[PDB]
Amino acid sequence: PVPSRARVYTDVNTHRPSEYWDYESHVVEWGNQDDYQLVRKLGRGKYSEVFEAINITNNEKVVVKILKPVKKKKIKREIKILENLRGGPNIITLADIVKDPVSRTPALVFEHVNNTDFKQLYQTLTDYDIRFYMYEILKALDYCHSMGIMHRDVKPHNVMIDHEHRKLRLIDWGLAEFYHPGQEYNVRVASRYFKGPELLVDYQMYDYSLDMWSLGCMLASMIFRKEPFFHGHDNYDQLVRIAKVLGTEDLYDYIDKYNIELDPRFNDILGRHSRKRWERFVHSENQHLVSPEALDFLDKLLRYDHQSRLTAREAMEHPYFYTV
Amino acid sequence: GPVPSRARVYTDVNTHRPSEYWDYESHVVEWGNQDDYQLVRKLGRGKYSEVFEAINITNNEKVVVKILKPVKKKKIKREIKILENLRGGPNIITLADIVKDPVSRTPALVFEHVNNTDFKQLYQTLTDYDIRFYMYEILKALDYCHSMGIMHRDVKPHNVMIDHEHRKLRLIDWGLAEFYHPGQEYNVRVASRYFKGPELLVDYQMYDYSLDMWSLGCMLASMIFRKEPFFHGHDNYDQLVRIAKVLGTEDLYDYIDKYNIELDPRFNDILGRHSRKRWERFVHSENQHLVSPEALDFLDKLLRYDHQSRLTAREAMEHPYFYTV
Ligand SMILES: O=P(O)(O)O[C@H]1[C@H](OP(=O)(O)O)[C@@H](OP(=O)(O)O)[C@H](OP(=O)(O)O)[C@@H](OP(=O)(O)O)[C@H]1OP(=O)(O)O
Ligand SMILES: Nc1ncnc2c1ncn2[C@@H]1O[C@H](COP(=O)(O)OP(=O)(O)O)[C@@H](O)[C@H]1O
Ligand SMILES: Nc1ncnc2c1ncn2[C@@H]1O[C@H](COP(=O)(O)OP(=O)(O)O)[C@@H](O)[C@H]1O
Ligand SMILES: CCc1ccccc1-c1ccc(CN)cc1Cl
Ligand SMILES: CCc1ccccc1-c1ccc(CN)cc1Cl
Ligand SMILES: CCc1ccccc1-c1ccc(CN)cc1Cl
Ligand SMILES: [Mg+2]
Ligand SMILES: [Mg+2]
Ligand SMILES: [Mg+2]
Ligand SMILES: [Mg+2]
Ligand SMILES: [Mg+2]
Repeated sequence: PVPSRARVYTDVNTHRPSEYWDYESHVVEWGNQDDYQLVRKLGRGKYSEVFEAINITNNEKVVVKILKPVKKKKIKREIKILENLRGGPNIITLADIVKDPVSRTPALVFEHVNNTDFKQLYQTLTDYDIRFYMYEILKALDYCHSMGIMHRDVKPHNVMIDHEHRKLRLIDWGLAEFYHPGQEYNVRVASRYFKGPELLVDYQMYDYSLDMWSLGCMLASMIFRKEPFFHGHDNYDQLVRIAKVLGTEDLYDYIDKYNIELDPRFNDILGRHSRKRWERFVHSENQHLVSPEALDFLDKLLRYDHQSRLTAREAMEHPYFYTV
Repeated sequence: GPVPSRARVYTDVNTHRPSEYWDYESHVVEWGNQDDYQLVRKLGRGKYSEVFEAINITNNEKVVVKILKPVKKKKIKREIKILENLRGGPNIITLADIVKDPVSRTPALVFEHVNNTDFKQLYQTLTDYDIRFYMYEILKALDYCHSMGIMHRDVKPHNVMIDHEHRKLRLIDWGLAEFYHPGQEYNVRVASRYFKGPELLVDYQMYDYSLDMWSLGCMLASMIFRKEPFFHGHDNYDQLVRIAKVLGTEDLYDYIDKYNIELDPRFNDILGRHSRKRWERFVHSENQHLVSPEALDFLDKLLRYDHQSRLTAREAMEHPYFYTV
């Protein structure tokens, strides 16, 4: 395959000392759990059990993410990344790192966000509200990309939003990685519906632009009221769902440009598809959330060619956000 | 008999935890593979061990192998359990592995390597700021082990590794450390002579975490006054007389009366009568750059006969001596 590198913040980690990005060598100092009293279960994801808790030393409400048995390397990476980004705009704040004394179980302690329900937001959000939130996510992405980090798991479940206080926080940094120009990354990241074409065709030299694809999938689902937008039933099918909208001509153009070897499992399922106009997804139930600016912005994020997508900074300058 | 005492902080942490946490006799130790380690050179040799620098040949990383001398199996299990409980704590040495010699069956503890700066070479280069910085790093380790229900009981410069170039500090040698259980009577034959608190020297067995705060005070006094050790006893009885020559005998009798302590008759002819000395009397031209009103006030609050009257590690961290760190 042909090499590629990010168009923005390409060398931010190259110019920083090993202490910044070498998470394997990072020294983690675990706090005592006793400061925290667990209140109730909040969530339960792929590699954790999340609890609402009270820090009994200051009466402050927190969230305790009890980590499931995984590679110690992965826990160190999530901790190092959270420490590097701590205080960044709309980045969840890691407050403490604790281990259960008796069971020796790692747990991350975060600021509590009173998260408004996904299906609840889906119905009440206005055209201005969507623009405002997208802009808040873009602030978090431009910041972590500027700090030489790719989230690699951008999706609605990893975006906490307190509507009453208009607060948004990008969470779940467990799949996040440091960007190094020319590095070949694992493509088994992100959640199926939000996976970039680069991941599905097994192109390993990807960058921050992967996050911009995932963000495009989120915007399309909100404006069109179709969740998820690209509804694959497996990883191979996921690319077919993408091809049914963007077309197969631009898909072959993409794989030819990067000299990508397409897996033979795509032989009988990909077919031939024309590019669809974004205007075809507009209906009576969603027309109040769609506009020429929204469609133009969406078209600029949902591109096969990861180099052709808007960067988080270019996205912030788009006419879609002039009202925010 | 003697009046009972208990720690003012973290009193009941072990009482509220299951036996698995503090019952080290029942702890199941799993021995690793010795062949992963190749010994490089001798680093140290204490009362209980021969310590070697080693290479972990599976990852080319430097480690330290502490080969343990013939001692009670109970003591080895205790050190292993405490180290496992404290693993990952701030400035606590990390136990990386536990191994056995396949032939002699000698146990050995494998630790993270610290590139320890020579104490004599450190003694002259350290500034007032460096002393405050390293004292704060030791306090982080002590507040942590005390919060985990453990007393270190051997706090001294030789058990504090400092890699000065990286400003890295590790509290090591947990071989004498014990679990704190309120009301328990402990062996007073712990710590090294110069760092032994008055409770140990008057044979008051119901001591706690505050013993570590006295030892820390001895270390601070030796650094800011450039006098090592600060209390230079020639034996355990004389060690108390050295303390009494500084803190005075009036406060010593006040301490033993408060706890109804029976003073051993061997103190009859050696203790004498001594006035309390002002801390300002130990200030000289060679050490005045390391001394300040805040340093003397902090020192005065750690070096108290009454173990309950001493600052806890957490109160020490809030002291005006640490505002610049
Ligand atoms: O090193 P120095 O500054 O000279 O002082 C010390 C100190 O004496 P002072 O406190 O009276 O200055 C020690 O005496 P004590 O503290 O025990 O009373 C003495 O220790 P010894 O009693 O073991 O001699 C030690 O000697 P050394 O450094 O050899 O241990 C001696 O130093 P001098 O050797 O110069 O007297
Ligand atoms: N800071 C937080 N505030 C409120 N709820 C949270 C917070 N962090 C996580 N949660 C909840 O816990 C769930 C799982 O957390 P997450 O970090 O995504 O773990 P996982 O890696 O297992 O997906 C989230 O989807 C959310 O509902
Ligand atoms: N992690 C370490 N890194 C570097 N040197 C060490 C380390 N642990 C011990 N040493 C050296 O070995 C000596 C003896 O170690 P220690 O644990 O204190 O054993 P003992 O109980 O016999 O005193 C120390 O005083 C120090 O010089
Ligand atoms: C549906 C994607 C989206 C696009 C634009 C604005 C908000 C969102 C959004 C909706 C719900 C949730 C639920 N935690 C999270 C988010 Cl980020
Ligand atoms: C004779 C030294 C020793 C004492 C106790 C436990 C283990 C060891 C030990 C033996 C052999 C080797 C070589 N790979 C390495 C080690 Cl560390
Ligand atoms: C002399 C005690 C002290 C007080 C304040 C700061 C540093 C120290 C100190 C000096 C040397 C050594 C040797 N490993 C260790 C330590 Cl901890
Ligand atoms: Mg998640
Ligand atoms: Mg999270
Ligand atoms: Mg020692
Ligand atoms: Mg040790
Ligand atoms: Mg020992």
